[PDB]
Amino acid sequence: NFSKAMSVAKQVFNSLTEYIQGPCTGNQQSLAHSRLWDAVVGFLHVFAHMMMKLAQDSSQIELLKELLDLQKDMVVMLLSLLEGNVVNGMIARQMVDMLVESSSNVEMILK
Repeated sequence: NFSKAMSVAKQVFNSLTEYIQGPCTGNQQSLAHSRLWDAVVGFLHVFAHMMMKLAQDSSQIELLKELLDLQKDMVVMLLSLLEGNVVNGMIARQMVDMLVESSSNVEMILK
């Protein structure tokens, strides 16, 4: 059930990248003024805690692989929102606040 839920989440993140990749400024601006950040904050929290819990066990290696590739597709989506950004841009400043809110969960990932 965890595997299939992540499988769907991979496709939905990959679709969102397609809409913005090749700077589509309007599509990038739309995803800014939306609830995408809330889904981004929530996914980081689940990612961080599931990483450490599943790293421990030797029977969760396969599930940890699914969580690993899913998080890679998510950050690729965040990078796509930054294509063509200017300094002090709307999309970049709103992206900082998301990282500020999820600072604790980012720290657990980086270690």
